[PDB]
Amino acid sequence: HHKLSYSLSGSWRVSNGNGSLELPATVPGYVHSALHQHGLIQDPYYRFNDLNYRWISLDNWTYSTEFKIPFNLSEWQKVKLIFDGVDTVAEILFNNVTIGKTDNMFTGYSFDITNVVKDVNSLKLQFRSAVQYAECQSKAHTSYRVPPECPPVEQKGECHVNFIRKAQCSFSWDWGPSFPSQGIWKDVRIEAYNIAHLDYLTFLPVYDNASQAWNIEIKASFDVASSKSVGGQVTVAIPQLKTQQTNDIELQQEQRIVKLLVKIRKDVAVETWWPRGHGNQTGYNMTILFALDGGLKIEKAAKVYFRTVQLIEEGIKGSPGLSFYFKINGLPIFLKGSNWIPADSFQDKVTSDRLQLLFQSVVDANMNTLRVWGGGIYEQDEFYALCDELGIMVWQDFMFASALYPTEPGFLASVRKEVTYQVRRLKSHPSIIIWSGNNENEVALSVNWFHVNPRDMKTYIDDYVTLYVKNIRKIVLSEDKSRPFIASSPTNGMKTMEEGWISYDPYSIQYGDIHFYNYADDCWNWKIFPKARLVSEYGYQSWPSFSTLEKVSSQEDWAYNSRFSLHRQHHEDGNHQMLHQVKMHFKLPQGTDPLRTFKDTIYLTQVMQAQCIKTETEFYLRSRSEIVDGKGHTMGALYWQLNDIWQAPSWASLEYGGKWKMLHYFARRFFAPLLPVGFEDEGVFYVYGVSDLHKDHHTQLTVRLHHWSSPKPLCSLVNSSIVVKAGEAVVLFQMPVSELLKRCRGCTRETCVVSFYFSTDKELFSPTNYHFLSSLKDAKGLLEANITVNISQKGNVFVFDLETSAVAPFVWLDVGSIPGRFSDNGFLMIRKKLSVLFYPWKPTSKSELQQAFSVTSLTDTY
Ligand SMILES: *[C@@H]1O[C@H](CO)[C@@H](O[C@@H]2O[C@H](CO)[C@@H](O)[C@H](O)[C@H]2NC(C)=O)[C@H](O)[C@H]1NC(C)=O
Ligand SMILES: *[C@@H]1O[C@H](CO[C@@H]2O[C@@H](C)[C@@H](O)[C@@H](O)[C@@H]2O)[C@@H](O)[C@H](O)[C@H]1NC(C)=O
Ligand SMILES: *[C@@H]1O[C@H](CO[C@@H]2O[C@@H](C)[C@@H](O)[C@@H](O)[C@@H]2O)[C@@H](O)[C@H](O)[C@H]1NC(C)=O
Ligand SMILES: *[C@@H]1O[C@H](CO)[C@@H](O)[C@H](O)[C@H]1NC(C)=O
Ligand SMILES: *[C@@H]1O[C@H](CO)[C@@H](O)[C@H](O)[C@H]1NC(C)=O
Ligand SMILES: *[C@@H]1O[C@H](CO)[C@@H](O)[C@H](O)[C@H]1NC(C)=O
Ligand SMILES: OC[C@H]1O[C@@H](O)[C@@H](O)[C@@H](O)[C@@H]1O
Ligand SMILES: [Ca+2]
Repeated sequence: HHKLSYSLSGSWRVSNGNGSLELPATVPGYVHSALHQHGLIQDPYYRFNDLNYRWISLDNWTYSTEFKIPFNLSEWQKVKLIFDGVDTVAEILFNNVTIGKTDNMFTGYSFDITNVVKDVNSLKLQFRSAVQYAECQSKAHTSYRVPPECPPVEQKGECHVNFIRKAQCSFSWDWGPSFPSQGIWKDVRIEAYNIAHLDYLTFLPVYDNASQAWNIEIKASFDVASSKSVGGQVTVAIPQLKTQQTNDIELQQEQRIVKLLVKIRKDVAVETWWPRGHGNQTGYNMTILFALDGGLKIEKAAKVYFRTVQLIEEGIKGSPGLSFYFKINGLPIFLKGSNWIPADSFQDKVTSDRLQLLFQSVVDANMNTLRVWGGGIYEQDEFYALCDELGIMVWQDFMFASALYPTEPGFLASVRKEVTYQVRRLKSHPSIIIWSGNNENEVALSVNWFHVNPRDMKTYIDDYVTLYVKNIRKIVLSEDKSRPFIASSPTNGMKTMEEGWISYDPYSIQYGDIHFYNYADDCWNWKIFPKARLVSEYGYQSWPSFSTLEKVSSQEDWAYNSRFSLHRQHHEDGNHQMLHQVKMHFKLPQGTDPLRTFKDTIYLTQVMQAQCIKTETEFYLRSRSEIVDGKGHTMGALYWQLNDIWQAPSWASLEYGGKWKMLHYFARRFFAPLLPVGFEDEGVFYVYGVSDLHKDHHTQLTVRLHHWSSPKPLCSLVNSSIVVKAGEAVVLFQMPVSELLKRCRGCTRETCVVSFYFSTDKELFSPTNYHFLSSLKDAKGLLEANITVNISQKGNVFVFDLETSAVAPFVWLDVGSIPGRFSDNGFLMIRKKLSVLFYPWKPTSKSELQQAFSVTSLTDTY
C-alpha cells in the first residue's frame, strides 16, 4: 500500500548544444534514432554516413521533459528517481537543480528527489559528447599513457574508448562502425514510498554437497525513510517443491540488508536445468513476500533454476598440462556456439521481436552456448531470459576488451558500481556458466601488443591485477561462488593464477582456452589448427548478401574494390585475405558483368568461410576424446562471430538483419548431436564419429564416391559394427587414398568426391557429410549445373523442389530481403531432385518469393 512506482518512459524532447535543433525523442532512445525517426537525417548506416554524421557524436545533447505527478506530495515520505541505464556522461537537472551526475553506461542510478519534486516538474539530462569526454579523461591521465590511444585507420573510429565506461565497440571495431551516441537506453521510473523501499533483491541457487540438498541464498537491501527501526516478516514460497519458509526481519538506516537461506526439503525431488540438447530447462515459480509494520507489503516473483556448473582443470594421462571443460550437473558437455556482439549500434532498436528471432536462429543451428563478448554490452534482461528458457549457456565477459585501462580512483569507483550492479542483476540466471574478466587483455600484456617499454611494464602489470583481480574478481566472488571465474580469455586458467595472473604463454594449447586466427595458410589443412583444451574464438571473414548491402549502397558502389566496399572493411587487408583464401581452392569469378562478378565474389567468400570453418570446427569436434602428440581433449568450440552490428564484411554467420549466411547453414550441420567428420592424413582417409548423446549409439556408416559426371555411386562401403561412445569421438573408418581409389575404379583425386552418412534414427538428427580429394579449381569432369526450381506453398511454409543437370557443388538459394531462411543451403547436391523448405519471418506470398528468387552453384562463377 505504501509504495508507488510508475514509468517515465515515453516521448521526451531532445536538443543540441546551441539549441538550433529541437525535436521529439522517445525514451528509451538515442539521439541518432530520434534524428532518423524524425526524418532530420538519412539512415546512419547508409554508405559513408558514419563519416558525415560525425557532428552528432561530437555535440552535447540534452533530453528534457515536463510532467505532472499522479500522486499527492503530502502522502509520501520519500520520492526517488531511478535510471536503469544512461549512455553515458550526463548531468541530471531536476527543476533547475543538479541532483546528480553519471559516467557509466552499465550501472543504474537512484536519486533522492523528495526535497526537489513539485506538483509539476522538469527533468533534463545534459549529456556530454562521449568522444570529447573520453579525450579529456585521457589528457587528465598525465602520470602515463594507457594504450591503445587511437584505433587502426581502417576502422574510421574515435580515440580513447578505454577511458569511458561505455560499450567498447561504440568507437568502431574491425567489424563495426563509430556511432558513439547519447541517450537514455533503459527505463526511467518515479518511485515514492513510506517506511521502506527495496533498492535491490537478488538470489542464488546452490547445491551443498555437505548437505546433498539444494539451497537458495537471498539478499535484499532496503532504504528506510525514518530513523526508527522497522520490523516484519518475509515469506519465501515455492509451491511446486512444497517449500515455504518465514523468518523475522528488522531494518534500520544502518542495518538495511536482509540475508536469507532457504533449504529445500530433501523429501521432494528437484528437476535440474540443462542446456539445449542435453536435458530440460525446467524451472520453478517462486514468490518472496515482505510484510512490514504499518501494512507495507512488498512482493517479488521470479523463476528459480537449479543447476551446478564446474570448470574442471584436471590431469590427463599422457598429456602435460591441465584440462579445460565444463561439467553441468556432473556431466561433461561440449560447448557448441559462437560469440555474441551488440545487435545494433543503437540498443533502443534491438526490439523484443528481433531478439526472439535471433534466438530462433541460434537454436535452429544446434548451438548450446553464447559468449557475450566483452566489447559489447551487458545485454538486456530479455536476452538472458531467452537463454534460460531456451537452454543456451552464456560465457559472460565483463565489458573490458582488447585494451589497457586506467587505475585512476574515479575510474575504479565507477567500475565498482558497474560490476556490483551487473553481477547482482545477472547472477540468478542458470544460463551463465562462467565469469570472464576481459577479452584478450592477458595476451596484450603477455605478448605486449601495445609495444610498451619494458621499463614501464611493471606499471601496467599492476593495473591489470588491480582491475581484474583486486576489484572485479574481488566483487564477483563476494557475491557468487557457484560459477568459475577467469581473469581473461584466452587464458591458462589455474596456471595463469599460479604465474601471477599473466601467463608466460596464454595461447598455450596445454592450458585454458585459446583464440585462433589464420589468413595466410590453407584452411583445409587441419594441421595448422591447434589441438587445444577449448577454443573460445576462431573465424574467417566473408561479405553479406547483395540483398543486405543493397539497402545502404548506391549503384556505383557495387564493386569488390569500390570506395564503398573498402570503406566498409574494418579489417587490415580483409578483402585481399578473403580472395587469397578463395584462390586456395576455387577460381575467382570470370564474368563480363561487373554486377554479376560482384555477387559471385560475395558468394565465393561465403563459400570459403563456410567450408573453412566447417573444416576447423570438425577438427575440434573429433579431438574431444583423443590425445595426439601430448595434445587433445578439446571440449568446446565457439566460433567468431555470430551476428553483425551493421552491413559490412565480418566473421559473422548472421547478416545485420538476421539473414543467414552460408556459414550458419553449415553450423546446423556440424553442430548436430551425432555426425561423422571426414579428413585424411598423409594419404589415408579417416572418418571419425562425434557424439553429444548421453548413451552409446549403435548405427551404420556408409561411404560412397561419385564422379562429377553422374550421381551414381561407384562405391558403397558399409560397416554394420559401428558404436560411438557417449559424448565421445572415435575413428570408425581407415583406408588409404590410392587403395580407396582402386576400390572405386574410374575415380581420381580430381574427378570424384567422397560422401558418407549415418543411419537416420527418425528421432535423431544426423546430416550427411562430404570430403574433397582435390581443390575444386583443379576438378575435372565438372559439368555446369542447370538447376530448375518449383515453388509451392504448403501451410505457413513454402516448398522448393529442385532438379539439377548434374552434381552441383554449393547450391545457394536466395530470395533477397524477404525475411526468412531455408531448411538447408550451400549443400553439395549429389541427388538430381532435392526438396528444401522456406520459413517466413513475415507474411509472404508465392509471387513475392517467385519474383525475388535466384539459385546459384559453383560453376556459375566462372
Ligand atoms: C508460473 O508463472 C507463469 C507466469 O509468468 C505462468 O504462466 C502463465 O500461465 C497462464 C495460464 O497457465 C497463462 O495464461 C499466462 O499467459 C502465462 N504467463 C506467462 C508469462 O507465461 C505459469 O503457468 C506458472 N507456472 C506454474 C507451475 O504455476
Ligand atoms: C537556474 O539556477 C541557476 C543557479 O542554480 C545553479 O545552476 C543551475 C544550472 C543548477 O545546476 C543548480 O543546481 C545550481 O545551483 C540560476 O543562475 C539560473 O538563473 C536559474 N534559471 C532558471 C530559469 O531558473
Ligand atoms: C537449362 O535448363 C533449362 C530448363 O531445362 C528443362 O528442365 C530440365 C530439368 C530438363 O528436363 C530439360 O530437358 C528441360 O527443358 C533449359 O531451357 C535451358 O536450355 C538449359 N540451358 C541453359 C544454358 O539455360
Ligand atoms: C549550432 O552549431 C552548428 C554546428 O554544426 C551550426 O551548424 C549551427 O549554425 C549553430 N547554430 C547556432 C544558432 O549557432
Ligand atoms: C561539450 O561540452 C564540453 C564541456 O562542457 C565542452 O568543452 C565542449 O566544447 C562541448 N562541445 C560542443 C560541441 O559544444
Ligand atoms: C524432461 O521433460 C520431458 C518432457 O518432454 C519429460 O518426459 C521428462 O521426464 C523430463 N525429465 C526430467 C528429468 O524430469
Ligand atoms: O583480435 C582478434 C579478434 O578478437 C576478438 O575478441 C574480437 O576483438 C574480434 O573483433 C577480433 O577479430
Ligand atoms: Ca591457453
